[PDB]
Amino acid sequence: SIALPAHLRLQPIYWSRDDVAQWLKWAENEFSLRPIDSNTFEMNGKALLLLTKEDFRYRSPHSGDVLYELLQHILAQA
Repeated sequence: SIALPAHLRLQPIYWSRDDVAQWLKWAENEFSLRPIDSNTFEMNGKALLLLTKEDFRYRSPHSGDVLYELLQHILAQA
């Protein structure tokens, strides 16, 4: 199964700008994604939630849609 590390176990809506950077750092190792600059999503979880799939793909051509589905999958948790 796909379980978030203990430090990020809260609903994304509550992630701070630094939780976002920490989720990107984790996803990259966990999922073997391309290197993704940490200052790529300079925003918090609330703002992260407004972005479309197209937007994620804009910020990251390679990882883009994977980071999006991971987030959707996380939202469907609880």
